[PDB]
Amino acid sequence: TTAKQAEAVEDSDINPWTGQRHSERYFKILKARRKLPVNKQRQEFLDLYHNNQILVFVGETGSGKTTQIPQYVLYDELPHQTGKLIACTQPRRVAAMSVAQRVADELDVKLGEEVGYSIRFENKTSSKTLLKYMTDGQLLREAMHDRDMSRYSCIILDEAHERTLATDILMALLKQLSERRKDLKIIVMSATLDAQKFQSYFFNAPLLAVPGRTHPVEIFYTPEAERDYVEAAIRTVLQIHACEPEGDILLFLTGEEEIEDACRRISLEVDEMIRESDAGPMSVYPLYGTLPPHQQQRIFEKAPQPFRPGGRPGRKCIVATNIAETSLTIDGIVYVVDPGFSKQKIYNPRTRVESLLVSPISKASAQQRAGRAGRTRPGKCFRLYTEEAFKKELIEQTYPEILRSNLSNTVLELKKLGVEDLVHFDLMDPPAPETMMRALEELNYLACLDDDGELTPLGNLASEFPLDPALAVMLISSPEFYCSNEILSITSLLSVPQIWVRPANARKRADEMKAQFAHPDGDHLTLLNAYHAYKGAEARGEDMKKWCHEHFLSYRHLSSADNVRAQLKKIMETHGIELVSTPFHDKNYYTNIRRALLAGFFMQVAMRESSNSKVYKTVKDEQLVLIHPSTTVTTPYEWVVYNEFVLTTKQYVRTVTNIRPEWLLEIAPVYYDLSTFQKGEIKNALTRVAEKIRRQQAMK
Ligand SMILES: Nc1ncnc2c1ncn2[C@@H]1O[C@H](COP(=O)(O)OP(=O)(O)O)[C@@H](O)[C@H]1O
Ligand code: BEF
Ligand SMILES: [Mg+2]
Repeated sequence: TTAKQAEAVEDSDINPWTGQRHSERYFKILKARRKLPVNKQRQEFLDLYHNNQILVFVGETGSGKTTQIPQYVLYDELPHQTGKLIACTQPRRVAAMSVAQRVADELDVKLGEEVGYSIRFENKTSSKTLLKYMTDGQLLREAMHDRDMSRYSCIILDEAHERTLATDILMALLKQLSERRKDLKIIVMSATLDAQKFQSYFFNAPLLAVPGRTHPVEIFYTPEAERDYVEAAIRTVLQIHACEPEGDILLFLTGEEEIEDACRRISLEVDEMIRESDAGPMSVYPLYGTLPPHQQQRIFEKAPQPFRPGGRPGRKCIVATNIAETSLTIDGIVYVVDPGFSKQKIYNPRTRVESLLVSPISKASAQQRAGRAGRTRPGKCFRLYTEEAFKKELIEQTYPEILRSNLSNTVLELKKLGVEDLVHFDLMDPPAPETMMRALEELNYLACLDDDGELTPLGNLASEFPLDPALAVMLISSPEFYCSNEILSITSLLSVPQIWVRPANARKRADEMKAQFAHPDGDHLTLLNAYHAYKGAEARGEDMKKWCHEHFLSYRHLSSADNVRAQLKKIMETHGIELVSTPFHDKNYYTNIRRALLAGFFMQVAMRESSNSKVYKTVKDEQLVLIHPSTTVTTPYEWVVYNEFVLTTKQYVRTVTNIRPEWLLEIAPVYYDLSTFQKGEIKNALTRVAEKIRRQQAMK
C-alpha cells in the first residue's frame, strides 16, 4: 500500500508477477528509475490515489508519468489481486507500443504477457496481462461492447491536452461512469494541461504537480521569423551536423511529401558535406502515419559510427510529423528542430467537408516537441521562430477537435457507444445542442438510426467510412443502382473542397473551361468527367500540376480526391461492398448515377416555384433559392438535387443535378410519405406525380 512497502517488494530477488528471478538489468533500470522526479513524490501520489476516485496529475516532460504511474497503481493493487486490468491511453500507436515495450522491460517481464499493448488490427495482450497500454481510440472501441468497462480497475487518460474527440468522448464517458462505478479509478496526465479546467470538470479532482525534471533542454529562438520554414529546417539540421557535437537530430514537418522531399534533400546536401568537409555520415529516417510499422520502427536504429576513429561523429536524423510530438523516448536524440507548424483539421459546414491545413502549433505543442529531448541526456531545441511570437502569438492550447469536425459522424459514434442522451452528455466543450439534434434527425431520415435512436446496420457500416454519413450511405447503397465505381469517384470528389477554380477576376475563361468539361444533366457528372480527364492525362504521363492550372482545376483537391478514392475503395472491398458498373454504351448509364445520388441526398431537393419563375423552393423546410451561376446544366428541370446551400446577397444552391420526382417516392418512401407529409406546394406536386403513377400502373 505505502510507497516504502512497494519499494521493498520491488527489491525482491524473485519477480512477484512471474515467479522468475530478476535479472540485474531490471535492478540497474530500477536504480535509474528511482532517480526520476515523480518517484520523489510517489507517496504523495498514493495517499491522493487512496482517498480520491479521480485525480489530475501534472509533471514536466520526462518526469516519468507514463512509465512509472501505471506501475505505482499496479503495486498499489498488489495485496488484493483483482482480476481487472490497468489501462493507459496514448494518443498514437507508436507511442503505445514503444512505452509498452519499455514498461515490459522495467517490470522484467515478456511483452504481450504481463505487460502488453492493444491497437486496432493488432492485440498484443494475453490472459496474463495486468498492464495494458493502448490508444484512446482502441479503448473507445472496446467501450462499445463493454459500456461499463468492467475489464479495468483503473484507467489513465494520458496526454489529455490534445483534446482529440476520442479523448473528449472518453473523458465524458468516464465522468458519467465514475458516478456509477466507485470501484474504478481515473487518472488524467499531461505536461501541458489546463489543470484548473480539468479539475473543475472532474468534480474538482485533486491536482498533483511534480516540479522536477530529469535533464535540461536548452531552447533557442531565431532573431527573426524565417520566410520559409522548410529550408530553414534543413539549413538548421545541416548546421547542427556540421558545427554541433555528437547527438541525433529530430525534425518536425507537416506532410509526408514534404518529409520525403526534405529527406533526400538533406541526404544530397549531407553527401556533399562528406565529400568536401569530411563530415560524419548521417542516416535519415522519415516518419509519418501512413508508413508501414516496420519502417516506423527503423527510427530506433543506432546512429552510424564515424568513418574512422578520432573523426567527425556519425549520426541519425529523423524527419517526422507530429506523431512523434508526444510520449516518445527515442534514446540518442539530443537536438530537436521545431519549425512550429502542423497540419491541423478544419471543417466546412456548408459543403460538409473536413480538410487539413498547415497552421502554427500551440504553446503546449511546442513544449511537447521540445520535450522529446532531455529525457536520457541533456538536449537542445532550435525553435525556428521569435521568442516574442512564442510568448504572444502562438495559441496557448490546441482548439478542441469536436468543434472542428462533422457532428453527424460524431453523433453517430456517440450512439455507437450507446449514449442515450446527447444534450445532457457532459462534454468538456460541448457543441451547439440544436446542431446535435438536427444531426440526430438527419441521421434518422438516412436510416442510420431507428426511430428509437439506436444504430442501424447501415449506420454502423457507415461509421467505418471517413465521410459525411449521407455521402457514406450514398456510397454503400450505390451498388443497388448498378454504378458503384462512378459513385465512388463522385463521393471522393464530394469529400474534398471545390475542385473548380473561379477567380474573382476573369471568370469568363473559367466558365468556358468548365463548359468544355460539361455534362448537360448534372454538375456531379461534370465532376466525374473532370476526374476522368484528370486520370487520363495522368495516365499519359503529362504534368498534372500545369494541366490542372490550365483547365482551371485544383491539383491539390483532385489528388486528395484520388487518394480518398483509393482508401474508400479498399474499405468497401474490406467490408464486402461489391464494385459494379453499367457499361457506358448502356441506355441508363447516367440515370443510374443520378438516381444513386438521391440514395443519400434525397433531403436536399429543390422544386421549381412555377414554370415561368427561376426561383426554387427547397424540399427541406421552405426556403426560396436560385441555381448558382457556376452551374453546368443548361436547362435545369422542375426538380433538382443540390449538394451545397450558399447564402450571399440572395440564397443559392450549388452543384445541382436534374432528377425525376418519381425517384423521390421510390428511393426514400419513408421521408416522402405523402400520408403525413407537411402541407405545402411540394406535397401537392408529389401527390400529382403520385396520382399519375397510380393511373398508369393501374392501367397495366
Ligand atoms: N525506451 C527507453 N529507453 C531508455 N530510457 C527510457 C525509455 N523510456 C523512458 N525512459 C526514461 O524514463 C523516463 C520517463 O519517461 P516517461 O515515463 O515516458 O516520461 P513522461 O511519461 O513523464 O513524459 C525518461 O526521462 C527516460 O529517461
Ligand atoms: F510528458 Be512525457 F514526454 F510523456
Ligand atoms: Mg509520457
